[PDB]
Amino acid sequence: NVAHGLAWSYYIGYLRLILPELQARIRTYNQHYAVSQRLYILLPLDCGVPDNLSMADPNIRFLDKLPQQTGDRAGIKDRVYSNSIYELLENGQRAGTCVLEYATPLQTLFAMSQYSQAGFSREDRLEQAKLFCRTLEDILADAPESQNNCRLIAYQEFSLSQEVLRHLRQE
Amino acid sequence: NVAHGLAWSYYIGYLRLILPELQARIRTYNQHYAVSQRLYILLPLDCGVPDNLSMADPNIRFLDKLPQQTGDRAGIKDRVYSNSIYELLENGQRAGTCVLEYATPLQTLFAMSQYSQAGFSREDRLEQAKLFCRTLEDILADAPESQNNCRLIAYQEFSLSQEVLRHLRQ
Ligand SMILES: Nc1nc2c(ncn2[C@@H]2O[C@@H]3COP(=O)(O)O[C@H]4[C@@H](O)[C@H](n5cnc6c(=O)[nH]c(N)nc65)O[C@@H]4COP(=O)(O)O[C@H]3[C@H]2O)c(=O)[nH]1
Repeated sequence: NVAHGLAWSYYIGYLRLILPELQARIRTYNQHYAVSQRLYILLPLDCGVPDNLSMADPNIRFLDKLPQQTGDRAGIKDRVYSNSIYELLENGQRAGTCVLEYATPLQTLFAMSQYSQAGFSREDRLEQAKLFCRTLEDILADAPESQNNCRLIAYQEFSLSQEVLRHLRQE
Repeated sequence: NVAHGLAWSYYIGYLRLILPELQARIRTYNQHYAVSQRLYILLPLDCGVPDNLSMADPNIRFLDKLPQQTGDRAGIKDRVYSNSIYELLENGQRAGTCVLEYATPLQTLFAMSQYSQAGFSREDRLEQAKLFCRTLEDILADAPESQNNCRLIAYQEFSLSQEVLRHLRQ
């Protein structure tokens, strides 16, 4: 079972650290340059994770980078954590701005697919994706750092933008 | 068992992406500003991974940051990848300079030992450490990216400085 460890490292190595200081980073960018106060993580269950968000959906267009977050991490002095802000256009009109990004471990699960000495097969990507989404939301349920600082966007394959709009419109 | 997947994550999400551009980054630092041409990966099997190499061994001293590496990954525009270069003093005398860092997954295995939903338990974090290093060693052996662009340093506790210096000498 690979997805279990990837969900935990994703929380132990990233979410536990940037979420407590995310609200302050969004606040700092709003005063200098109306993004919502939440990190939205795309987790396609197909694990079709492209590197460019605009390449996946034309409606999803990059807006600007969040103020970097630094920190000494495992012998790396001032390791920079980067978060990208995106605006979502529907029918040529922007309807929401947010800090949007994919769940990178899913990209890793998709690539681990191809290799020979990977644990899981190439036909178990989907259940691994389903196992990652369940384990992450299980962790973020009992996680004291996730004080409604992020929301999980899980879907199966289409309009990605309006799935994103559905959640931000909720806020 | 979790140590197998995080060795694959360490290789797929980091090493396979930075090792190919490692020597070009060391050469840039060297000409514009005597750093080694390999990335040194400390692998403490105790799993006691501190955030500051400073404090684990005073002789290991942080001097400068390697030139950044950026790239678009998983929807983050130009994601920053940071590497730190250290000086290692031997009896008050600098003996080597290299890009030195810990294996972050080992720090995560230690942290997960505490959490209940994590598969392994406290007693198991040591076996996972050696298991992570083994898996990473097998992956690098068949890794086209690993043109010996990095060296793994496994050590069970003491002078970390010496353990590092032994390898750099060779
Ligand atoms: N959006 C975003 N997400 C982040 C960032 N840093 C970590 N994450 C997420 O958290 C996972 C685990 O991070 P890790 O514990 O540092 O475990 C990392 C770490 O050990 C190594 N690594 C990744 N990036 C860097 C880096 O910039 N510097 C160093 N020294 N190591 C890195 O590779 C492992 C796996 O990397 P990933 O596949 O990327 O998997 C990463 C990624 O999904 C970030 O700056 N931005």
